[PDB]
Amino acid sequence: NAIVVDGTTFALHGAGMSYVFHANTTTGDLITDHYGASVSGALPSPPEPVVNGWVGMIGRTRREFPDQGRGDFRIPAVRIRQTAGYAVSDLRYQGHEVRDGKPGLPGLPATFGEAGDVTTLVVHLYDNHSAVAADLSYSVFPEFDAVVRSVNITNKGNGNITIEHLASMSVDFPFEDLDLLGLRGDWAREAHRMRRRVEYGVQGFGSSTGYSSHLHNPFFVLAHPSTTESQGEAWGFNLTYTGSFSAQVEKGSQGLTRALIGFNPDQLSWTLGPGETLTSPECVSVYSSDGIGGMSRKFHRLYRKHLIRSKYATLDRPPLLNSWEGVYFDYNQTGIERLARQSAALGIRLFVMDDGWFGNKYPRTSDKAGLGDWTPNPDRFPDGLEPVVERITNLPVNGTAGEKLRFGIWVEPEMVNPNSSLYREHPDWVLHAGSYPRTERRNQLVLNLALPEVQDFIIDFMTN
Amino acid sequence: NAIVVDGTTFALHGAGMSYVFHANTTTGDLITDHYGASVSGALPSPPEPVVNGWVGMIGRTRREFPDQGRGDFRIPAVRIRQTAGYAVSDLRYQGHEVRDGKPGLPGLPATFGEAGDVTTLVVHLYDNHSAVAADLSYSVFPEFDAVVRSVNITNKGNGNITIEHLASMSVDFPFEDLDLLGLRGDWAREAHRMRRRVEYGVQGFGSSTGYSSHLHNPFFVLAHPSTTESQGEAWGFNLTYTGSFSAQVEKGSQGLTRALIGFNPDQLSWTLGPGETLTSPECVSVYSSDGIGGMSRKFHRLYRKHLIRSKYATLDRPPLLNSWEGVYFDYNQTGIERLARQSAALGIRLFVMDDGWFGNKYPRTSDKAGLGDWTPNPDRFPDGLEPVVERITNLPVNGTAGEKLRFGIWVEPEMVNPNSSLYREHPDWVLHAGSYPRTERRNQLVLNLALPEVQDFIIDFMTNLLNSADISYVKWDNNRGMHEMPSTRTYHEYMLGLYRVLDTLSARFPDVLWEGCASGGGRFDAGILHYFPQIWTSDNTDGVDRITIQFGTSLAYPPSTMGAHLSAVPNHQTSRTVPLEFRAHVAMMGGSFGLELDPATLQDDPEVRRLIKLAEKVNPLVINGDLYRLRLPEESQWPAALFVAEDGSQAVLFYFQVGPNVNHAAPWVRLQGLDPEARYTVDGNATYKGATLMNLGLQFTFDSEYGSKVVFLEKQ
Amino acid sequence: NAIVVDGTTFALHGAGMSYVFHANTTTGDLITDHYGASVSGALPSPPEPVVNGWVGMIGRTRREFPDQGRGDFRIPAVRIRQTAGYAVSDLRYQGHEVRDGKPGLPGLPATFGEAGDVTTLVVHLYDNHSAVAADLSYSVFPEFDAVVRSVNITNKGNGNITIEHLASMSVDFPFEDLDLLGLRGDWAREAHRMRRRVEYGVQGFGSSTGYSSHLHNPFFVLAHPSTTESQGEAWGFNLTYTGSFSAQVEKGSQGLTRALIGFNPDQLSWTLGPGETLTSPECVSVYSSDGIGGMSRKFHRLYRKHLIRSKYATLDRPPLLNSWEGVYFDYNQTGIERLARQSAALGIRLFVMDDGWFGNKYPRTSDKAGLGDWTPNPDRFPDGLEPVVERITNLPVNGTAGEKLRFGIWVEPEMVNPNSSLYREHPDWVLHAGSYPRTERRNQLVLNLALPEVQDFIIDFMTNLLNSADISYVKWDNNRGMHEMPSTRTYHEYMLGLYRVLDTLSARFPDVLWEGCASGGGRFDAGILHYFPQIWTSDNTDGVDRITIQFGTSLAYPPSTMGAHLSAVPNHQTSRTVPLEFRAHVAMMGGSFGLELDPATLQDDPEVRRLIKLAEKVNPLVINGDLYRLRLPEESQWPAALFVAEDGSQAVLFYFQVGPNVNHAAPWVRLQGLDPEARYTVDGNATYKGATLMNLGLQFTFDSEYGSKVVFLEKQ
Repeated sequence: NAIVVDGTTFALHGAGMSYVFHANTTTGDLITDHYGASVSGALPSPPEPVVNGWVGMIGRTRREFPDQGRGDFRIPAVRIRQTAGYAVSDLRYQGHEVRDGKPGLPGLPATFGEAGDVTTLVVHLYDNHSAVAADLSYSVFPEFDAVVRSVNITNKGNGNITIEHLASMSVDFPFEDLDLLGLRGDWAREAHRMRRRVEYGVQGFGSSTGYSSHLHNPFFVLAHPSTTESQGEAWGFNLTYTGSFSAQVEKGSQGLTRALIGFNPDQLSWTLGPGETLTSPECVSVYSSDGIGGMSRKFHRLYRKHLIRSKYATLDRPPLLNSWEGVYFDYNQTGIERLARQSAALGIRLFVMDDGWFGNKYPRTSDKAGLGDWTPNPDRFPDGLEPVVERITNLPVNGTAGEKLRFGIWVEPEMVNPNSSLYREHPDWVLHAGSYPRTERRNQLVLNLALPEVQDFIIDFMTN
Repeated sequence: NAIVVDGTTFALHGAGMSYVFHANTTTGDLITDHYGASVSGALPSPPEPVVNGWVGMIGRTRREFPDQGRGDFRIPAVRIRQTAGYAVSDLRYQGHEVRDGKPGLPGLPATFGEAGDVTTLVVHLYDNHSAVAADLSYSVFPEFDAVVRSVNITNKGNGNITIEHLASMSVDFPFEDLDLLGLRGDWAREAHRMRRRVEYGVQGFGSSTGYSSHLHNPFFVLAHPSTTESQGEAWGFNLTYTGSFSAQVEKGSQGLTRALIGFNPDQLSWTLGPGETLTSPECVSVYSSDGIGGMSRKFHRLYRKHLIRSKYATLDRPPLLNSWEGVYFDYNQTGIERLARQSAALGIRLFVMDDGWFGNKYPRTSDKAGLGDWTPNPDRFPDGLEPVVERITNLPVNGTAGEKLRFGIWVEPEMVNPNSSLYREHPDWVLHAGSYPRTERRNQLVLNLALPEVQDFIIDFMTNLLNSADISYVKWDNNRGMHEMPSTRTYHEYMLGLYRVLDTLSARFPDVLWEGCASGGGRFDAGILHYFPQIWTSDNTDGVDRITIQFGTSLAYPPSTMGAHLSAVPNHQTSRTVPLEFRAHVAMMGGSFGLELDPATLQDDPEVRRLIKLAEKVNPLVINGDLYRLRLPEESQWPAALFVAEDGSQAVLFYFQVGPNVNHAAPWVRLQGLDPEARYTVDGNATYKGATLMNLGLQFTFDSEYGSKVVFLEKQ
Repeated sequence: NAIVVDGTTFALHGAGMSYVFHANTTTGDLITDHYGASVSGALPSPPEPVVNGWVGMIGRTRREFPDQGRGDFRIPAVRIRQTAGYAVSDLRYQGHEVRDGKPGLPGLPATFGEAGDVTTLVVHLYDNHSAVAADLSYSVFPEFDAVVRSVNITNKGNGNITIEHLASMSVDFPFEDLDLLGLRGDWAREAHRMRRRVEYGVQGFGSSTGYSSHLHNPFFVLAHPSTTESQGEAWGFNLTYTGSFSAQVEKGSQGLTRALIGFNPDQLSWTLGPGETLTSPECVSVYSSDGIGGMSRKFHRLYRKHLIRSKYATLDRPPLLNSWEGVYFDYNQTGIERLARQSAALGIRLFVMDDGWFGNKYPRTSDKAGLGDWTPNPDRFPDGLEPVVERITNLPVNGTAGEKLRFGIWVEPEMVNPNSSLYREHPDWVLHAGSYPRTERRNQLVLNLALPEVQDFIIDFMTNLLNSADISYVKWDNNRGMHEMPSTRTYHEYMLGLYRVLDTLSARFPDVLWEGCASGGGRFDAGILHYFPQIWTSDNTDGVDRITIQFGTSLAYPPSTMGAHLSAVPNHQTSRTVPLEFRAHVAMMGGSFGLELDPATLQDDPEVRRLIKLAEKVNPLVINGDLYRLRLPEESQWPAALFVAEDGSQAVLFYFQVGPNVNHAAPWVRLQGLDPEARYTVDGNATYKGATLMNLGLQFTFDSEYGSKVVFLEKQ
C-alpha cells in the first residue's frame, strides 16, 4: 500500500514521507497537493485564488508537468516543437497503471528493486491536437522516503517533432521561504557546499561540458532557512545522469517555487519521428524531516542497496597504492616492480599502475601521445604485460599470512591523442563539427561514443 | 575623443566612465579589459592564468561576444545552429569603423543623438567555416557615462541558419563580490526592488508573456555589496525592447561574472536565409561611482534627452481626471458630462474617458464584448462622439482665466473580444496555434500584429478616431499576455509590427499626449517610452503601495514618465484607507498627476483645488529635475525623495511617514545634491546653508497614522 | 576660530567636522545638536517630542553630560554619592571660558599643541544643592577633525563625596542605524576586528585587568551599516589611558544612541574630600566622512604630531635583533656577543638583550626568580655589564661604512618574583588584599605603584642602569594583570604612579628609544604611546597571524608605532611554517622592523641581507606615510595595504596571498590616495596614470601556498 489511487487522486506514501497529486478533471492537468511529511485521509483543499491581471488560473496552481504557451509564464518542464511549427503543448491526463516493483529504463542507468522495496505508478497524458504522448513515472521506495521520477515523450503523429526541453522531475512548492543548496567547484576543488536564499526569478546551475562536470554536480537541496544537518525539513534532488544537465529553481510571481532538474535544454534538440520515444534520465528525490543529514543518510542507504549494482557495493576495499603522483610518466618495468614490492612490504594489498604504460609507435611518455594505442609500450615492457603482472601478483603482502598482491591498471578509453596510431587510422572517430578547428585540451580529442564503431573499439580492447 | 583606437585596443571614454576592450590577434576574439571609472594611458594587463583541468584559456578570459562549444563552458551571448546542423560558432575579428553620431536601428526604437553628444564604434566579426557575420555596435554618450550596445547576425552562407540565442549586451566582470538588483512584481504590485548576492551559478529573470510584463522589468543593476543610493560603484543595464527578454548573471567556475540581456532564447528561433540579418534591440548601460542613485540620474537625463522623442518629454502634463475607478462600465453621455463638469470646476485641465464607450452590435458594457469595434456605442452616445467632445471641450477650467477643458480617450487596439464584430469577420487575425483552444484572459484574444493587415487595421481606425473629434490625449492599454502563437518567429515579428504602428501613429499625431498602459506597468520599458512620453505606472492606486511602486520604477525610468492618480478610499485593490493629502502628495511625484474617482464622492472642494495647484507647482521640478531617493521605503517607514532643478535654483522634498510612530524619536532626513556653500530658503521661512541641510538635515514629527510633507527650497 | 560661541551655543569646527551643543536656559543642561560633517549658520531645531509614559523630556534629549536619578533612565556619564547619602546630581551650566592652545592634564597623558593647532573650550557646571563642580573640556584640532574631551569633578562642600562612575566622553547620537567596531583578543591574538550592529540595550566592552589589556582595546568606532574602509561616515573614540576602562554603547528606548567611554566603574570608587579634584583621562574623537580608513588616517597623523612626544615619532627605527626567541634564558656574556657580532655582520643596527641578564642571589635563569634584583648576574656577566656593552657598541655594521652597533636592554620594573631579594626584604610592596592568597601569574606579583617608595625604587634602578653603560634602547615589559588590590582606589592611583615613573624616566633619557611591551599588545594604548614611540604588537610572531594583528592595531594606532620581528619557523606559538620572504614582508609594515631569531639558524645570509636593505628602504614610508588598507584580511585571503608619502611623491604596496588559490582567478587590488591625473612608475618599470591604478588596479598571481609582494611607486 505504498501507492494509493482514489479516483483521480494519487498518493505515494513512505515511512515518513507523502507525495500527493491529482488529475484536474476539467483541464486534464496534474496538480500537486503535498510533497513532504506523512499525510493520510482527507486533504484540505486550497481555497480557489482570485485572478487578476495577466496570470490566469494555470499560473496560480502547483503543476506536476507544466508546459508554457497556454497562460503559465513560469519556467516549463517540457517544450515541444510541433510538425506544424507551433511550440504549444496541451497534455491531458488519460489514465494510469500501478505495478509492484520498478521497470527498467531503456539504455539508461536507474534505481532497481523488487516488489517489496519499490512500487511504481505510471501516468499517461495525451495531446489530441498534435498527437503527442507523455508517460510520467513515479516510484516510491517507502523505506527511504524516496520518489524516483522520469518521463517519456512519444510522437504519435505522422511528421517529426523536436523535444527542445524535458525535465526528469518538476515539483511546485507552496509559498514558503526556501534555501537552495548545491555543490560547486572546478578541477582540484570539487563539491564545495553553497547555500543561498531562493529569490523571485530563476536561480540554478548546470553543466555544458557534455559530462556532469567539476563545476556543478547534478544535485541540489531545497530546505527551510532554519534547516540544519539535524533539524528541519529538506528536499533532495539527484539526476541519475552523466551528461550535461540543467537545474532550475524559480520563485514565480505568485510566490510558488518551481524546482526542475534534467537535460540541459541548450544541448537537447531531439527530433522524434513517428512512433519514436525519448526517455529522460531518472531523478531520485528524498524528503527528510530530520535535517539535511537525514536526507543524505537516506540517499546513501538507497544508493548502496538499489543503485550501485556492482558486487563491491557492500564489500571492503583493499588498501591500494597508485603510482601516478609518485612516478608520473617516468618509469619502465623496473620501477613498476620496485613500487610493487615496496607496496606489498607495507601491507598494501592492491597495486595500481597509472598513466604511462601504453602506446608503441607513439608511446605514452608524456601528455602528448599514445591515448588510443592500448597495447603495452615495448620500450618499457619488453616481454609484454603479462610476465610483469604475474611476478607482481605473486608478491606476498606483509602482515597478512597468505594473501597475494592484486594488480590494477589505468585506461582513458574515450580519448585519443592526435599523436597516436588510432588518430592516424580513424581521424573521423573524434567529436568535431565539419572543418572547425579540432581544439585540444591536454593535447587530446574526445572519441565519439555515439558511433557504434567507437563503442565496439572500446569494448574490444578493454576485453582483450 | 570619446572613442579611442590604438592597435586592436578600443577605448570608450565618458566623463567619469571608461570601457576598454581589445581584439586578440592570435584567436580573433574580443576581450574585455575594463568597464568602470575613468582610465587613461597604458593599462596593466593581467598575468597569464595557469590552466588545469577542463577549463582552458578561453574559460579564463573576459570575453565580449562569447560563444559556447569551443572550450568556454559559461553561458553564451550567441547560439547559431548552422546549416549542416552544428551548434558551433567561431566569430573572429575582421575590422572596425568609428563614426560620430549614432545610426538608427531598423524597425526598432533606439537612443538617438548628434555628433557632439554620441560617438559610435562598429566591430565586424566573421566565421570563415560557416559564413556568418556579426557586427557589434558600441555608442558612448560621454555626458551620461552611458554605453549603448547592439548586435547584428547576418547569414552569408548558402543554406539557412537559426539564431537560437542572441544577447544585446554581454559584459564579463573581474573576480569580485557583486550584488544584483532587479524589479519584480505582478499586477497591482509592479517594480518591487529586490537585492541579492551573486552566487556561483546562474541567477536572473526574464519574461515569457511576449511583452516586458509586470513580473520582471528588463532592467538590472550590478553593485558592490556596500553600494548604496549615494555611495560606491553601480553598473546598470536596460534593454530597449517591449517583448520577451532574458537577463542572466553567471559567476563562473573561475570566479569571473558574466552579465547578459537580450531576447528570451526560448522564444527566439530565428531562421536566417542566405543574406538575411537579425538585429537585436539596443541595451543601454550606465556606470556610476556615486551610488545606485547617481546611476539612475544619468539614465533619467539620457532618456529625457536621447530617447523619449515626443514633444512632451520636457513639457508639463495637465492634471487630468480618468473616469475608470469612478464609473467603471456603467455610464452613458449623461454621466461622462457630469464627470467633465465636476472636473473643470475643480481645476482639472484634461478629462479622460476610459473603457466602456465603444461597440455597437456587441456593446462594451462589460469585460465581455466589443473590443475590436472602435466606433462609439449609440445606446450611450446617441448623436455620436463629436458633439459630446464638443460640449466637454467648451467647459472652462476653474482658477485659470481663459483655458478650456481638453478631452482624452482610452483604446486597446491589439485586442479583440470573441463576442465582437471584428472577431466574427476576421477570426484568423488573432494569435493562435492551429486547432489548439483559443484561451482567453479577461475574455479577450490578442491580435496578431505581425500581420500587415492587422497593423493597417489599427493604424486606420486610430487615424479615423483622432480625426473624428477634439481628442488631445490617448491612453493605449493592453490587458493580457500572449499565450498560443502560430510560430516562435511571431514573438519578435509582433514587436516589429507594433513598432511600425506606434511609429506611424505618434509621428502622425505629434500634438496628442500618448500614455502607454498594460494593466498598469505591464509594458513599462524604454521601448514604449521612445514613442510615448508617459506610462500608467500601476493599477494599484493606493497611497502606501504607490510609494514602493514609484520608487522602484524610478530605478530605471524618470519620474516624468510615471502616471499617478489620487484615488478614492477605501481603495479598490487594497481596501486600505489613507488620508487625502497623503494620497495626493504621493501622486505629485508622478510626471502626470491626476484624479481617478467620482468627484461626487469628495466633499472638500477647497482642499482638492488646493492640492491641484500644488501639483501644478511641483510638476516642473518633477519633469526636469534630478531625483535623489533620500530614504528608501525598503529600508524604513520614512521614505523621502528630493527633486533638484538641473541648475540648482530650486528643490522640492517629498517626505512620508507610513506606519504610525508611537512614542519614539523621528529620524533626520538629510538632503543631497545641493551646493554646500549656498543658502536655501526652506518653505519661505528659515534659511539654511547647503552643507547644513545635507550634513544635519530636517526633522519632521507627526501625530497620525499617515503623515506627509512637501517642502520647497529656493536657493537664497 | 575653530571655536565659535553665540549665546549658550558652542560650535567646534574642523576642516570637515562640526561639533555643536548648547546649554538649555531652563534646565541648565548641555544639549547636543550635531556631531558630524561641517555645518554653519542657523541650525534646524528638532520639533519638540510628545511625552507619554514614564520617559519624560529629559529622556528624549541628546545630552552632553548625562546623570541618572532625575528622569533619565539611560546609562549615565557620572554617578556621585553625595555626603548626605544620595546618588543624585543636578549639575547646571554656570559659564564658560575659551582658550587657545590646550592645557595639560595633571598626572595623565594627553594630546598637546599650541595655539595655532588646538583651541580649548571649558564649560563650568555646578550643583547648588550639594556643592559639586564639574568642568568639561573640549579641544579641537581642526586639521584632523578631532574633538578631545575630559571632565573634572571638584568637591566644594564640607563633607566627602564618592565618584562611582565618570566617563571621559559621552555623546548622544540621533536615531539611525549604527554599527559598532572594536578590537578584541587575547595573548598571541591581539586586535582582531569585530563589527556588530548596535541593538536596543547595552553593548560594549572593557578591561578588568587593571591594564587596558589584550582582551579589548580602549577604542571603538560607530559607523553606518554601509560604511567601508573608504566610503561613508565613521566616528572613532579612543581613551588615552593605560588602566582599566569601560566602553558602553546604549540604544535607548526612544531610539537615540549613547556612546561613552572612561574609567571602569567597578574599579572606580574615588572618595573626594572637601576641595579635592578627580580628573578623567582624555578621550580623543575623530569624525570622518571618507570611511573608516579616513578616520584612522586622522588618528595616525594626530598621534604622530600631537601625542607621541619622543624624538623618534618621525625618525626611522634601526633594524634590530632581539635575543629572546633565539636563546630564551640560556645564555651569558659570550652568547650575547656572538649574537651581537653575527647581528652586525647582517647589517643590523641595534642589538637588544632580552630577559635573563639580571639577579644575583636568585638569578634570572628562568620564569621563576629574580625580577626585582636589577643588577647584572655575575654568573653571566663576571666583569660587570659595561665592558660587555662597550665591546658590543664598537662592532661595525655591515654594508654601512662607518656606523657602530647600538645596544638595548629588557626590563620589567612593575613586577617582582617571590623568589628574589626584593620580595624577601619588602613583601609589603606588592598588590595584595589582607591575608588573601597572593596569586601569581607566571610566578610573579605586581609591585604596588601607588606607593611612592615603589615609584622611587623604579626611577632609581632604571636611572642607575641607564647611566652604567651605553644603552640607547629599553624594552619595558609587563607580563601579567592585577588581581587582589588593597582597595578600589588603588587601580587609578597605580596609574598616576606609573605615569609619574614614565614621565620622569622618558624625560631624563630623551635619546633612548623606548619600546612598550606587555606580553605583546597588553598595553597598546595612547596612554603608553605618549611616553614611548613604539610598542611590541604581539608575542605571536607568525607571519599569517600578524597580518590580522597589525591590520587590527592600525585601526587606531599608526604603523610607525608597531614593532614587528622576523621569527624562525616552525613558529613557537602556532607551529606554522611560512616562507622567509613572506615573514619579512609582513614585518616591514611595522615601524620598528627586526629579527627575533638565532642568526646562525638562517641559511641564506644574502637573502636576509637583501631583506634588511629592503626593510630600511620601506621604513620612511611606514614611519611618515598615510596608511590605506586596500583589502582587509577579514574580508578575503588577499589582504593589502598601501603607504602613501605625506607629499604624494612615493608609495609602497604590500600585497599578500594567505591561502593557496588553486585553479581560480585572482582579484585586482585597486589603489587609493593617489593623484588621478599624475603618472606613477611601478617598481622602476611600467608607468601608469593614477586613475588607472585606482580605478582598475593591479593583479598578481602566485603558484605557492603563501605569496607576498612589496611594490614601489614614484610619482612621475
